[PDB]
Amino acid sequence: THLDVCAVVPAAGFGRRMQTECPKQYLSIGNQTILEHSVHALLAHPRVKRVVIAISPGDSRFAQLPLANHPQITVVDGGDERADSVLAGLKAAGDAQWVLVHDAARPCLHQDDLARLLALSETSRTGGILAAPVRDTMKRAEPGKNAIAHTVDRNGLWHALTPQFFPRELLHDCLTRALNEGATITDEASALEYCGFHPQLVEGRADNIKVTRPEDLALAEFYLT
Amino acid sequence: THLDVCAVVPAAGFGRRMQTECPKQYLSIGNQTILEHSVHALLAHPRVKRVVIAISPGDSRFAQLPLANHPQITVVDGGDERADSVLAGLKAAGDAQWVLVHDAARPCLHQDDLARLLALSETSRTGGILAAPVRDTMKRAEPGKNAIAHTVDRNGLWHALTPQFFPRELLHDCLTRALNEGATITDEASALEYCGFHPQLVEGRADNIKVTRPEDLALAEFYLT
Ligand SMILES: C[C@](O)(CO)[C@H](O)COP(=O)(O)OP(=O)(O)OC[C@H]1O[C@@H](n2ccc(N)nc2=O)[C@H](O)[C@@H]1O
Ligand SMILES: C[C@](O)(CO)[C@H](O)COP(=O)(O)OP(=O)(O)OC[C@H]1O[C@@H](n2ccc(N)nc2=O)[C@H](O)[C@@H]1O
Ligand SMILES: [Mg+2]
Ligand SMILES: [Mg+2]
Repeated sequence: THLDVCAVVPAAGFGRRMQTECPKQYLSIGNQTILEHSVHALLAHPRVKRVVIAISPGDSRFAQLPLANHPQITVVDGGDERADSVLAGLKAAGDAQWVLVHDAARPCLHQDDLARLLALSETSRTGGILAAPVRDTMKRAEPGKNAIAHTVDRNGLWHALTPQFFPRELLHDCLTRALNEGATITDEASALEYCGFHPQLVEGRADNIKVTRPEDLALAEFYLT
Repeated sequence: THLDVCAVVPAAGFGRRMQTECPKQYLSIGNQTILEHSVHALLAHPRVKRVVIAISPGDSRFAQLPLANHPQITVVDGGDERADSVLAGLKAAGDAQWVLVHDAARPCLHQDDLARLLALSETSRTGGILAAPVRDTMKRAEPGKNAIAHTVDRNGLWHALTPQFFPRELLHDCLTRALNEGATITDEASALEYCGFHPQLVEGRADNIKVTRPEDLALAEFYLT
């Protein structure tokens, strides 16, 4: 039972950066929706016993997918921001000791990256995330201007990706505390950070992209080909 | 003569992150090398009168390209690091008032992005660069560990791309000074920054990628399709 993992997939975003009245997670690549691609990647690993998917209360396309009746899938309503949807998913996680949180919008997840992340439960007490090294020179803009303030050192700088793997109750409590104290939480690692922890960085493939913009769809298809 | 622009293309990298004994800039996409794609993008704009390409002293494939005999192209030897190759190119720029520096490895440059960058000479005294907003949550790693120190705010954070457009002598002098004082210079904007300036950020397409890794080739082809 120690190895059992519960997954949480925040998929309640309206994605108004997609322009289309059709959510990005519901767009299709091959014979499946982006959401299904993401969920099947998690279900592909033996340890992932359950997947909790958080959707919008006004979401009516989920019930029309094969996942709707899957014995390992549980559906709950998400919240205003990603962190809220993730929290609602965590509350239905169960007794699982460890939780995997993965964006519905990242359908290109490979099994090797996933297995390497999952190994953290046997070598870590706080958990970690998949991540990709920064390549371009990075620039910090001036507060209210489109001019360069200074360069941000790309060395030691990483792109946070998902899944993000953490002990269930610890993540639950850190996220609740951060949100209650009105902190800025853009991922799960951010919640552990707010509570004083420092999650591990597990290098994953950079082709594990997030589909948010219209063009992202085409690119995601390319990678899945 | 005020509008005349000289371009500098650093292409002296051995690219040992490509694995192949064949430099990334010399790989082919369609009926052309990556280098030719990059150079033609600059030559496509009327203002770009000359292009100085910096290559490795041991580079023997350049002379076998059609660009070798192009009336607008000048070839010089590059240096140990990118900043050195760029400096050598600048010394052969001529009397051009403004210089455009573009990585040989970024063949997906679009004309609209280029024209918007070039407009800076009529609205700026210091210049600017093409850049793309950061999307993922960013993480700063701990000095000697693969653990997260803290999150780096993605708001106001940009991916520096190229071309980078600056007054010729100013760039020349700032780069010389920075290099002499042993500063870290990963792009041209960094040199103006070292001398106290703050270049403008011009949003460009994120598909204007840099080909450094083996897989980058395939992706670049996709974008050029
Ligand atoms: C977690 C990271 O991938 C780490 O780089 C990013 O911080 C996510 O950044 P992001 O701006 O939150 O990205 P988005 O594409 O808007 O959202 C990622 C996932 O959160 C979900 N989401 C977003 C807002 C919301 N109220 N409920 C949600 O369930 C989206 O449906 C999507 O599957
Ligand atoms: C300028 C930026 O694109 C801004 O994001 C990056 O800072 C460049 O970062 P980078 O690590 O320098 O990237 P690379 O792919 O190794 O180099 C970009 C360009 O510099 C050239 N280059 C590199 C090293 C060297 N001694 N001479 C060169 O002329 C390469 O040939 C390539 O066309
Ligand atoms: Mg959002
Ligand atoms: Mg280099």
